[PDB]
Amino acid sequence: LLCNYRKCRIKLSGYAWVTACSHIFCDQHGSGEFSRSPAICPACNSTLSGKLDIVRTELSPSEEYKAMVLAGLRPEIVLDISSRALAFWTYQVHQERLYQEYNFSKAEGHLKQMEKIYTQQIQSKDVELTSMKGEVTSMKKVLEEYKKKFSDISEKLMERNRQYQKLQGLYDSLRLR
Amino acid sequence: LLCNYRKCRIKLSGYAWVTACSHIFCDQHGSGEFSRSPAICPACNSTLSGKLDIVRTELSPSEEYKAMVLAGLRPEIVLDISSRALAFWTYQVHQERLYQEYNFSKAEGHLKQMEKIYTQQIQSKDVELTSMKGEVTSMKKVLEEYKKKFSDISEKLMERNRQYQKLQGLYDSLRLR
Amino acid sequence: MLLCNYRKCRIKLSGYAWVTACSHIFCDQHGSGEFSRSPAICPACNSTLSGKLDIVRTELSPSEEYKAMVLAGLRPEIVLDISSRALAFWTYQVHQERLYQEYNFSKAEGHLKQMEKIYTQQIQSKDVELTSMKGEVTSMKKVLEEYKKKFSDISEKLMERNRQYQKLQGLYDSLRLRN
Amino acid sequence: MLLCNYRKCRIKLSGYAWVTACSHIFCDQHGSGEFSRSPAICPACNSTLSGKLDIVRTELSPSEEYKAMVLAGLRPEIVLDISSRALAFWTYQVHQERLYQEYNFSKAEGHLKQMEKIYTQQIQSKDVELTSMKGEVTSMKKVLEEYKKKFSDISEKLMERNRQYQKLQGLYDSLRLRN
Ligand SMILES: [Zn+2]
Ligand SMILES: [Zn+2]
Ligand SMILES: [Zn+2]
Ligand SMILES: [Zn+2]
Ligand SMILES: [Zn+2]
Ligand SMILES: [Zn+2]
Ligand SMILES: [Zn+2]
Ligand SMILES: [Zn+2]
Repeated sequence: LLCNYRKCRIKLSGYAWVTACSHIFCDQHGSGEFSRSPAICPACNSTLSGKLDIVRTELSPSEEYKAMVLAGLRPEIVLDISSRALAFWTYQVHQERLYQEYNFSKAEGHLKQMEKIYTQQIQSKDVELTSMKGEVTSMKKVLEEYKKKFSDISEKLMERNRQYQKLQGLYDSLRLR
Repeated sequence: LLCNYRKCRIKLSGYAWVTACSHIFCDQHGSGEFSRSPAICPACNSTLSGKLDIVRTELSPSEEYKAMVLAGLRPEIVLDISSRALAFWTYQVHQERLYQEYNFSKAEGHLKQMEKIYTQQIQSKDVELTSMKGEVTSMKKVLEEYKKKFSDISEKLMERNRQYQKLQGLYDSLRLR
Repeated sequence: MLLCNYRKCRIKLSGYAWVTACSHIFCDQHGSGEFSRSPAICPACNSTLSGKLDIVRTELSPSEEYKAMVLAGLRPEIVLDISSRALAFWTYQVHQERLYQEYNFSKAEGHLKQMEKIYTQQIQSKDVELTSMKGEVTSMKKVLEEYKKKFSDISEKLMERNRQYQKLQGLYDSLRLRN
Repeated sequence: MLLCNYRKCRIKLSGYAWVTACSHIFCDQHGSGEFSRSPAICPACNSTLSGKLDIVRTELSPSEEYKAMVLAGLRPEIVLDISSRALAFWTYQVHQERLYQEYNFSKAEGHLKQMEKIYTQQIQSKDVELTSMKGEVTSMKKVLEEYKKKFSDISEKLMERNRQYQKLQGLYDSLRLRN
């Protein structure tokens, strides 16, 4: 068994506090909670007021106690008590199973949300890369055109140089005369 | 159930005293015997010294007690307790059956002794009857013998009378003389 | 521990037994004779059993493997329910035996008290016959004493007659002597 | 409520199931297939089963008549022993199911943490690619400015050379004027 206090859920050995609302708590939490005049079950918040609604029970009873607790009772009474005890145990097992299923469901939900956040950033990261790739291609095309303009300007510069040199020779020839 | 005190053997309801030696007693006998520091079980004379060797148990437990006495225990423990309680009940039933068989045997023994005495008194009186009948037969034999003697005496009487008459006639004849 | 519910059998049941939905159990011989028919009549209470499960041929000392597997896999609620019904059958059989024994004890006590009345009355009767014989013996004694007294008186009369005859003889003899 | 002990089935068991002496239960389909073999091996624990009562096809929803009659006639000690073994089987199935669930939860937690590590590494890769694009964008801007500024400077030198050509042309015209 495990403590039905949500923050403890520790394996129960020795002394435990059992409630009429089918809950069981460890010795420390049971003593602290079920010794107060206002007694509220920490699990289901049920208002327990009766004397037998709360019992401090040993989970490993001695041989003599087991041999004498139900001695003298009719078989119907013994069967009824055994039925109620096993009903308590099955309820505790069912609650533990539901708690584990809930935790597994929470883990699956966390994984799906994590995948959603990651995929949202995937699509964001791909768009930034594609946008930068498009900008780089546009700028490289502009650089290609400007280099072509550079080739034309250098050709005009060399052509002007040769025409300038031709005028140099004509000027020098007329100056010498 | 019945009180294991021999002189009580009353149906047990409400409160009873149960022993580790598989015996149960009524409230009055249980309290009286189990208030002694030197307390010995009246049924089997077992030396009881332990705490759980003596329990005052309610034979009609409340619903809340039945739902909480074994609440929290493992199914194996509950099975063990139920097994020992049913073992106690079967032992008590078996002892009651043996007691009833013992009472039937005692009744059979009393009947056989009753026939035994009755037959003896018949035989004694039958011999008395036979002795009286034998005496009566002897009386009848004596009666017949005396009747025969009476007849003989009557014959002697008539013979004497006739002789007396004949001598009377002779006397009368000599009277004429 | 159990007994055949047939009234004239009441034999201890071991090995195979036949259990009925009528809360009755019989030995193998009674069950085989009666519980092989499609319509089943309970030998104890004559109830008409017709269902398949109304009659079961069960071993009373089951093997360990059978005990471990017959209810294996069933939920605890089902197992408790089956145990409760099985114990209900056992208590019903125990109650029947207990009531039968108590009724027999009551019958024995009534027979015992009737025998006490019968024996005492027969003893009182036998005392009457003893008194009857005693009265007869007294009557015989009285009659015999009466006859003895009658004989004694007649004998006395006879002897007196004898003395009278002797006296007459003497008178006659003296009378003869005179003449 | 129970589940087939075959690992690839684990289906909720209702109606008929196959129970083993080694404390395992399987669905009708897997039980029929496995336990029709002469070499029949329990798929859960690989135990070699050979006995008769090691294999039972049990109904998980027994009729009321069956529940009232299956254990009828047995002693209370026998019924208690059967109940103990049946509850022992149920607790074993619950314990094995609990261990399986705990193992799967541990595996799920480990896989979840591994996916978080993998996702962060993939994000780290994309951040590296983003920095690579940042570096090339800076390179394009540096190339753009350097090339255009050098291109503009060469154009300015061309215009200065053209104006110097005009100056020489004017001086040549003046030299022509004098002659
Ligand atoms: Zn706690
Ligand atoms: Zn509660
Ligand atoms: Zn008493
Ligand atoms: Zn005792
Ligand atoms: Zn019947
Ligand atoms: Zn019979
Ligand atoms: Zn399966
Ligand atoms: Zn197995």
